[PDB]
Amino acid sequence: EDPQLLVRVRGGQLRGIRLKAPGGPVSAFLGIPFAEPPVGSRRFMPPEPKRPWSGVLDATTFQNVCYQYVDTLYPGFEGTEMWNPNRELSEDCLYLNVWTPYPRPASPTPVLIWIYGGGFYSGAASLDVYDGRFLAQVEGAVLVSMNYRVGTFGFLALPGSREAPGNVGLLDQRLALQWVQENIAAFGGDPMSVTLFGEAAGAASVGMHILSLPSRSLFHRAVLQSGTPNGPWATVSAGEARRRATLLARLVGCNDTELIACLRTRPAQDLVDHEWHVLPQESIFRFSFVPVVDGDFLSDTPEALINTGDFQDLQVLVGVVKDEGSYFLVYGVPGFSKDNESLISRAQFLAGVRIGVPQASDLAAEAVVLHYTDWLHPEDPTHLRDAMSAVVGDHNVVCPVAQLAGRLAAQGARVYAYIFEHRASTLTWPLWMGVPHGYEIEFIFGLPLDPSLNYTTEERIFAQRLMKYWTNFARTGDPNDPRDSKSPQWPPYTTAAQQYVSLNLKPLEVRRGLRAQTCAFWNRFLPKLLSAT
Amino acid sequence: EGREDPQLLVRVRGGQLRGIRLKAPGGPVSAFLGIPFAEPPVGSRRFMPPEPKRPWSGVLDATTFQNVCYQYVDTLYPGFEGTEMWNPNRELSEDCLYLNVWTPYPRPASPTPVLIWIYGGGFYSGAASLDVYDGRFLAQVEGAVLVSMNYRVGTFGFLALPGSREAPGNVGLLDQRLALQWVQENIAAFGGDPMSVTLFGEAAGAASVGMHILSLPSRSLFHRAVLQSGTPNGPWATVSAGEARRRATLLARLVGCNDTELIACLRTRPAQDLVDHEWHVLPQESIFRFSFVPVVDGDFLSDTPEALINTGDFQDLQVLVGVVKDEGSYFLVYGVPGFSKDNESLISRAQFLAGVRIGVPQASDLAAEAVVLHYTDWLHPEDPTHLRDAMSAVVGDHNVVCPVAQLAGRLAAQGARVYAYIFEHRASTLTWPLWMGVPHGYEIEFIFGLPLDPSLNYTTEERIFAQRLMKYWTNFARTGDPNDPRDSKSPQWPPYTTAAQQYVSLNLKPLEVRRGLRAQTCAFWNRFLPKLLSA
Ligand SMILES: *[C@@H]1O[C@H](CO[C@@H]2O[C@@H](C)[C@@H](O)[C@@H](O)[C@@H]2O)[C@@H](O)[C@H](O)[C@H]1NC(C)=O
Ligand SMILES: *[C@@H]1O[C@H](CO)[C@@H](O)[C@H](O)[C@H]1NC(C)=O
Ligand SMILES: CC(=O)SCC[N+](C)(C)C
Ligand SMILES: CC(=O)SCC[N+](C)(C)C
Ligand SMILES: CC(=O)SCC[N+](C)(C)C
Ligand SMILES: CC(=O)SCC[N+](C)(C)C
Ligand SMILES: CC(=O)SCC[N+](C)(C)C
Repeated sequence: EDPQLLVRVRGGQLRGIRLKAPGGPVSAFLGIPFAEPPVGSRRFMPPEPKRPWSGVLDATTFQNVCYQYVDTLYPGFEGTEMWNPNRELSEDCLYLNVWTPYPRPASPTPVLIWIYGGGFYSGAASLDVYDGRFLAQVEGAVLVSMNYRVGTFGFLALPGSREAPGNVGLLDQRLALQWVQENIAAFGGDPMSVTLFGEAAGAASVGMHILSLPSRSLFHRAVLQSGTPNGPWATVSAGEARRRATLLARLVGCNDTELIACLRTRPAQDLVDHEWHVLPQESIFRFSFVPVVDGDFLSDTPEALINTGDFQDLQVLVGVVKDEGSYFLVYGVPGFSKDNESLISRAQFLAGVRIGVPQASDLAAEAVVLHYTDWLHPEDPTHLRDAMSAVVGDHNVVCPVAQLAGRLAAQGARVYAYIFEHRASTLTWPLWMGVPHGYEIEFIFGLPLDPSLNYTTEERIFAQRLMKYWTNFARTGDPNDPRDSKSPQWPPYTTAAQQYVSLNLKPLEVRRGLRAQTCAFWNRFLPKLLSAT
Repeated sequence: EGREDPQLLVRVRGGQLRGIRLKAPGGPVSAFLGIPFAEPPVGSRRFMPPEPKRPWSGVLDATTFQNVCYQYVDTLYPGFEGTEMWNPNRELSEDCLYLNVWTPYPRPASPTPVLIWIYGGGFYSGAASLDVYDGRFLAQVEGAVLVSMNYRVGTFGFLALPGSREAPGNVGLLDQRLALQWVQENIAAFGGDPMSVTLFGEAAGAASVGMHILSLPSRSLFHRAVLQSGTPNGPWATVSAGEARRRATLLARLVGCNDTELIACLRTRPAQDLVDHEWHVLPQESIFRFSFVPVVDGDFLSDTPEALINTGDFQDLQVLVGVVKDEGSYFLVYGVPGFSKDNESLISRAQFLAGVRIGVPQASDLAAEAVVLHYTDWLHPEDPTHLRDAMSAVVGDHNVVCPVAQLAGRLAAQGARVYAYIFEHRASTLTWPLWMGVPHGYEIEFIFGLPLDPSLNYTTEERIFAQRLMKYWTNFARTGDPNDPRDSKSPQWPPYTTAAQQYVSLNLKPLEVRRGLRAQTCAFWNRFLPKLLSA
């Protein structure tokens, strides 16, 4: 019995497992329950705290993945399968994972809490790219990650109902945050220094905790990688959530109480089978069951909340990858595939814009096409393919990020911004997709430090830099190395200078203006257009 | 005759003329100035098409410039060369339909290609007698026969009650056409070749050239065309029949006046009364807009210039078109609060938004916002230097650059041989402030070769630059190709096409080929704003 692997938390005793990182051992406590299983009558309901347990709970293995849609586009292909569930699916999935140094920290250590993405319809804390051991071992970090409910199970809402009030997957996340405040000190973690970080829907989730008062007492800093609470996909209105839940019920053969009661009888896969059938248009980067503007978790729209919020005591790190949109094009836009160059016609570009900007009117779509066409090369398939990616990336991630960065800065927050421009040497998606959505994560988590994974020496050195920025941010709210001189420093993002950095194999380079002209199109003009028309 | 210079006596259809020997720097040229080409359009003839001049008896003295057509005279900056150089330099009169001819001295012995100049001035002003339109350098140095005519401007040239007999519209264009007919019949008497006539003009003169391209009876009267900083299409060069009628009717009311009865009453008014009220009829507070301009009458213009350039067959056409670096800047001090020639005109964002309503006067609120958003530098949205320069760009692009881009594209797509330039040299002697850059009109003095006159104080490099330009323009006149058929060593000027969109920089440096005439921004003005308009 290794006493470093025995911890007493409020619910009882746990036994962890010693894992081997390249530089040495780490302690892992995996599959720790933070809620009562949300099964049976508890489906669609807020999470309840986990009851205490007898004896020593085995926390040596990852628990089940929350029940979800499994991707089938490219069976056996690593680029898609690396995101698919890697443990059995179950509604009984409300567990979290903690990595710490071995031996455990002698003094209170800054905590990083990871919230995974997956469109609010997928994801798991057990994926290889979210492996917290490198950060634990190399940077001495205490790293936590939780499973939260996704799809109908996490986000189906009949707003105003007792039995399906909405946003319960976010409440799962919050309960895990409360768990950390109550228990993380037992692992050597510092509850007075907690940094949330996440990517895509996970980043949107972090943003929602920034915008919801009860969460604000549970953390001190935030990192939003490639996602935001504002923007076209992260939230729905109460009316649209109700429509979707009501249509789904209809499709599976089902007064809110009666409707929700019948949905609770349905096998989990019956719900998932119809998950994608309730979206209002044919689209990409759109997800059926997402956080809802309920007037409770979210007191108003994220747009409203970011415009009027006071963010003076907040430090935030935000950014994007170079090719945010490319991934999504193979899931809906004719002409696109991983298995060829996806050189498209102008006709295919105009068709794709309707799918990539599915809420756009004819005129708005026309403006998108006119803005993104290179009028020197208006029919060039390479330009048109790359423009399609840009439209989807900018509409869904880059311009929402720019908007958030600007508002948070204007309203007193300390903001740092980046663009991530390095394509992993071992990437299995084609060259044309560039640096796609999701492919900074393996570097931030430090995977290239494992020589068995076949990254280059330069990628290992780059990962070590990134882990340092992130953990320095965790320690101080400033990603710069506190001892260590050398220009260039990473300056805060401001509305005046709009400074951000490129994260690639070259030294930090400071740039100004995050797609400034194009995001003015999306953030200023298109709103004026559809409010008038 | 008997004691006079025998090399200056010429007969035309209306009778005998006596010209004058002028000194150009390289030698003598012949000038026949103030030749009448129409009956004076006075009295009962006001607003009416021109009638051919009746023959005269004896020798007509053609040694001086004739009257300038009655027009508004700029008072913005009294005494200032930058404005006064465009003001009338002879007596204002409605008796003004005269033309000028310059030729080598002695006159050429074999038929010589002819260049015909049509001046600009917003269709409300201008004169063929201005110093910058002096044909002596082209005639002396390039051996050109150069012709320039006065044409009626303002109400006198362009007031229309469409469908009426007494004020049918477009009479200033008909004045131009009659001068072109005069050249066909008479220019051989001077050694000019009626089978090689090239029209060239700037601003409204360029617009006029374009309307001759688009009007059937003009097409037999010339062979090639040059449009400098102006087009027949675009927001200022034409009005609809209904708008012309509205303006004519309002003007009549303002001066105290059934179309016959209305026009009869307008014919009783002093010319100056019409001039004094002509600015009062524009529908908005605006710049780069003019009250009395060509009308889409279904006659001279059978359809809008837009329609005609979209459907026309221009296979037999060769055209040279282009713009200066700062088309808009001039106009800002005539209407946009915050702008002046006597300070740097650094403006606020508020003054930029206000300016956009004045510079894009027909724009709805949404379109104006589209413009502001496009032209704002979102890295420096409040910087007064960028805002000033953006105000200029808005007005230049909207009114000249994007209309030219549109014209060059349609013409090339529909069979024309098109050559395109941007002129980027600022005259060393320019009296307008530096912030205005290379303003509208300030290429002309170089095309006409004024720097060849040492008394004018241009630089040596400016002289060499002028000589190149005159070569380009005259080579184009001669052959439909501005390139020298000898000189393969000099860089070549490629035709503008829709595929490659090539055009050249005209400056002190050897020709540089560039691609795309404001391609992205002109997509906004020419493809997006029109689609917005439809709803
Ligand atoms: C630039 O000038 C604009 C026009 O005002 C005229 O010129 C200036 C220099 C004054 O002498 C004034 O009396 C004239 O009427 C002004 O609107 C503008 O404010 C001036 N720019 C600045 C701030 O110096
Ligand atoms: C040319 O320069 C001289 C000498 O300074 C000056 O007197 C004359 O007025 C200038 N000529 C012109 C055309 O301005
Ligand atoms: C199951 C997986 O994560 S695939 C491994 C891809 N990686 C080593 C480049 C992150
Ligand atoms: C709890 C564990 O260690 S699972 C195996 C994870 N690995 C594939 C990244 C090594
Ligand atoms: C494209 C998607 O929405 S899922 C892919 C996995 N990821 C989002 C977590 C990176
Ligand atoms: C009356 C005039 O033309 S003054 C301008 C003279 N300049 C064009 C040679 C500078
Ligand atoms: C409407 C005007 O711009 S008048 C200025 C003189 N110019 C046009 C002939 C150069």
